[PDB]
Amino acid sequence: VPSQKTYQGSYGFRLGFLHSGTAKSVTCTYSPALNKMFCQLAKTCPVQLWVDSTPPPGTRVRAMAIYKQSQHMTEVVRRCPHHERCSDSDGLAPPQHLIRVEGNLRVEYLDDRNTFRHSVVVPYEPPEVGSDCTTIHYNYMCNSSCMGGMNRRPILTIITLEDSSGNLLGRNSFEVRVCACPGKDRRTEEENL
Ligand SMILES: [Zn+2]
Repeated sequence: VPSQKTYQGSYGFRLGFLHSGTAKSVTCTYSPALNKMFCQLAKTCPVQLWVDSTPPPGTRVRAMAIYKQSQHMTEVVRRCPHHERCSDSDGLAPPQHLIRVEGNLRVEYLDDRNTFRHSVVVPYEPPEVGSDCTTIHYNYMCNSSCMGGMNRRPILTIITLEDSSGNLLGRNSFEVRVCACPGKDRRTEEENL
Protein backbone atom coordinates (compact mmCIF):
# COMPACT_ATOMS: atom_id res chain seq x y z
CA VAL A 1 0.00 0.00 0.00
CA PRO A 2 1.43 3.47 -1.01
CA SER A 3 1.94 5.81 1.92
CA GLN A 4 -0.63 8.62 2.35
CA LYS A 5 1.18 10.47 5.16
CA THR A 6 1.15 14.25 4.66
CA TYR A 7 4.62 15.67 4.23
CA GLN A 8 5.21 19.37 3.32
CA GLY A 9 8.95 18.68 3.10
CA SER A 10 11.53 21.27 2.32
CA TYR A 11 9.57 23.26 -0.19
CA GLY A 12 6.50 23.69 2.05
CA PHE A 13 4.17 21.73 -0.22
CA ARG A 14 0.42 22.10 0.27
CA LEU A 15 -2.65 21.63 -1.89
CA GLY A 16 -5.28 24.20 -2.53
CA PHE A 17 -8.64 24.16 -4.21
CA LEU A 18 -11.04 26.68 -5.68
CA HIS A 19 -13.78 27.94 -3.40
CA SER A 20 -16.60 27.09 -5.69
CA GLY A 21 -19.59 26.71 -3.33
CA THR A 22 -22.38 24.27 -3.69
CA ALA A 23 -24.73 25.73 -6.35
CA LYS A 24 -26.46 22.93 -8.38
CA SER A 25 -24.47 23.79 -11.51
CA VAL A 26 -20.87 23.54 -10.08
CA THR A 27 -18.85 20.76 -11.74
CA CYS A 28 -16.20 20.47 -9.03
CA THR A 29 -16.33 21.64 -5.41
CA TYR A 30 -14.07 21.08 -2.40
CA SER A 31 -15.06 20.55 1.21
CA PRO A 32 -12.42 21.74 3.66
CA ALA A 33 -14.33 20.24 6.64
CA LEU A 34 -14.24 16.82 5.01
CA ASN A 35 -11.02 17.38 3.03
CA LYS A 36 -13.04 15.96 0.17
CA MET A 37 -13.36 16.89 -3.52
CA PHE A 38 -16.77 16.31 -5.13
CA CYS A 39 -16.61 16.35 -8.94
CA GLN A 40 -18.32 15.19 -12.08
CA LEU A 41 -17.03 12.43 -14.34
CA ALA A 42 -14.61 13.67 -17.05
CA LYS A 43 -14.95 17.31 -15.90
CA THR A 44 -12.11 19.60 -15.05
CA CYS A 45 -10.98 19.28 -11.49
CA PRO A 46 -8.54 21.99 -10.62
CA VAL A 47 -6.00 21.16 -7.91
CA GLN A 48 -3.51 23.82 -6.81
CA LEU A 49 0.06 23.21 -5.80
CA TRP A 50 1.34 25.73 -3.21
CA VAL A 51 4.97 25.82 -2.15
CA ASP A 52 6.90 28.19 0.14
CA SER A 53 9.91 27.85 -2.32
CA THR A 54 10.38 26.74 -5.80
CA PRO A 55 11.36 23.13 -6.35
CA PRO A 56 14.19 22.71 -8.82
CA PRO A 57 13.80 22.12 -12.60
CA GLY A 58 12.89 18.49 -13.46
CA THR A 59 10.61 18.18 -10.40
CA ARG A 60 7.55 16.07 -11.14
CA VAL A 61 4.02 15.86 -9.78
CA ARG A 62 2.28 12.43 -9.51
CA ALA A 63 -1.31 11.65 -8.71
CA MET A 64 -2.53 8.19 -7.58
CA ALA A 65 -5.86 6.97 -6.21
CA ILE A 66 -6.08 4.39 -3.34
CA TYR A 67 -9.23 3.07 -1.54
CA LYS A 68 -9.80 4.91 1.75
CA GLN A 69 -11.06 1.99 3.88
CA SER A 70 -8.29 -0.14 5.32
CA GLN A 71 -10.04 -3.35 4.14
CA HIS A 72 -9.94 -2.26 0.45
CA MET A 73 -6.66 -0.40 0.38
CA THR A 74 -4.59 -3.21 -1.01
CA GLU A 75 -6.87 -3.37 -4.09
CA VAL A 76 -5.76 -1.32 -7.12
CA VAL A 77 -8.14 1.54 -7.94
CA ARG A 78 -9.06 1.26 -11.63
CA ARG A 79 -11.93 2.04 -13.99
CA CYS A 80 -14.94 -0.34 -14.13
CA PRO A 81 -15.26 -2.70 -17.07
CA HIS A 82 -17.71 -0.41 -18.79
CA HIS A 83 -15.63 2.73 -18.66
CA GLU A 84 -12.45 0.85 -19.47
CA ARG A 85 -14.12 -0.20 -22.75
CA CYS A 86 -15.77 3.18 -23.48
CA SER A 87 -14.73 5.18 -26.47
CA ASP A 88 -13.41 8.09 -24.52
CA SER A 89 -9.64 7.93 -24.96
CA ASP A 90 -7.77 11.22 -25.29
CA GLY A 91 -4.92 9.27 -27.00
CA LEU A 92 -2.59 9.64 -24.02
CA ALA A 93 -4.26 7.99 -21.03
CA PRO A 94 -4.42 4.23 -20.69
CA PRO A 95 -8.02 3.17 -20.79
CA GLN A 96 -7.91 1.47 -17.27
CA HIS A 97 -6.63 4.67 -15.49
CA LEU A 98 -9.08 6.53 -13.28
CA ILE A 99 -7.10 9.82 -13.09
CA ARG A 100 -6.14 11.79 -16.20
CA VAL A 101 -4.49 15.18 -16.64
CA GLU A 102 -6.14 17.34 -19.37
CA GLY A 103 -4.39 20.16 -21.31
CA ASN A 104 -0.81 18.95 -20.82
CA LEU A 105 1.08 17.28 -23.63
CA ARG A 106 3.96 16.30 -21.39
CA VAL A 107 1.69 14.01 -19.27
CA GLU A 108 3.16 10.49 -18.48
CA TYR A 109 1.14 7.52 -17.31
CA LEU A 110 2.53 4.64 -15.28
CA ASP A 111 1.43 1.04 -14.59
CA ASP A 112 3.75 0.11 -11.77
CA ARG A 113 5.55 -3.12 -12.70
CA ASN A 114 5.62 -4.41 -9.09
CA THR A 115 2.56 -2.91 -7.44
CA PHE A 116 0.29 -2.75 -10.53
CA ARG A 117 -0.87 0.68 -9.39
CA HIS A 118 -1.72 3.37 -11.83
CA SER A 119 -0.52 6.91 -11.63
CA VAL A 120 -0.25 10.10 -13.76
CA VAL A 121 2.72 12.41 -13.67
CA VAL A 122 3.39 15.85 -15.15
CA PRO A 123 6.40 18.12 -14.94
CA TYR A 124 6.12 20.62 -12.06
CA GLU A 125 5.96 24.22 -13.53
CA PRO A 126 6.44 27.18 -11.26
CA PRO A 127 3.53 29.57 -10.72
CA GLU A 128 3.61 32.67 -12.96
CA VAL A 129 5.61 35.29 -10.96
CA GLY A 130 2.95 37.28 -8.98
CA SER A 131 0.52 34.39 -9.26
CA ASP A 132 0.91 32.23 -6.29
CA CYS A 133 0.22 28.55 -7.08
CA THR A 134 0.48 26.02 -9.89
CA THR A 135 -2.81 24.48 -11.12
CA ILE A 136 -3.16 20.96 -12.55
CA HIS A 137 -6.45 19.97 -14.23
CA TYR A 138 -7.38 16.46 -13.35
CA ASN A 139 -10.22 14.42 -14.80
CA TYR A 140 -11.72 11.47 -12.95
CA MET A 141 -13.02 8.96 -15.49
CA CYS A 142 -15.40 6.73 -13.39
CA ASN A 143 -18.12 7.62 -10.92
CA SER A 144 -17.85 6.53 -7.32
CA SER A 145 -21.04 4.49 -7.88
CA CYS A 146 -19.78 2.53 -10.97
CA MET A 147 -20.69 -1.09 -10.69
CA GLY A 148 -17.58 -3.25 -10.90
CA GLY A 149 -15.21 -0.36 -10.35
CA MET A 150 -15.04 1.67 -7.20
CA ASN A 151 -18.65 0.51 -6.45
CA ARG A 152 -19.38 3.22 -3.91
CA ARG A 153 -16.21 2.69 -1.97
CA PRO A 154 -14.49 5.93 -1.06
CA ILE A 155 -11.05 6.81 -2.54
CA LEU A 156 -8.23 9.16 -1.74
CA THR A 157 -6.06 10.88 -4.30
CA ILE A 158 -2.43 11.15 -3.22
CA ILE A 159 -0.37 13.93 -4.74
CA THR A 160 3.37 13.66 -4.59
CA LEU A 161 6.14 15.89 -5.60
CA GLU A 162 9.23 14.07 -6.62
CA ASP A 163 12.54 14.96 -8.02
CA SER A 164 13.71 13.88 -11.47
CA SER A 165 15.04 10.52 -10.11
CA GLY A 166 11.78 9.76 -8.33
CA ASN A 167 12.84 10.76 -4.79
CA LEU A 168 9.96 11.92 -2.61
CA LEU A 169 9.89 15.74 -1.96
CA GLY A 170 6.36 16.22 -0.58
CA ARG A 171 2.99 14.48 -0.22
CA ASN A 172 -0.60 15.50 0.36
CA SER A 173 -3.94 13.88 -0.08
CA PHE A 174 -7.65 14.37 -0.28
CA GLU A 175 -10.76 12.23 -0.46
CA VAL A 176 -12.73 12.20 -3.76
CA ARG A 177 -16.24 11.44 -4.69
CA VAL A 178 -17.05 11.42 -8.35
CA CYS A 179 -20.79 12.03 -8.76
CA ALA A 180 -23.58 13.56 -10.85
CA CYS A 181 -24.35 16.54 -8.59
CA PRO A 182 -21.25 17.57 -6.63
CA GLY A 183 -22.89 20.68 -5.10
CA LYS A 184 -25.88 18.79 -3.71
CA ASP A 185 -23.76 15.92 -2.44
CA ARG A 186 -21.24 18.19 -0.78
CA ARG A 187 -24.08 20.08 0.97
CA THR A 188 -25.73 16.77 2.07
CA GLU A 189 -22.46 15.32 3.42
CA GLU A 190 -21.68 18.51 5.32
CA GLU A 191 -25.17 18.40 6.91
CA ASN A 192 -23.89 15.41 9.00
CA LEU A 193 -21.50 17.70 10.91
ZN1 LIG B 1 -17.02 3.38 -14.42
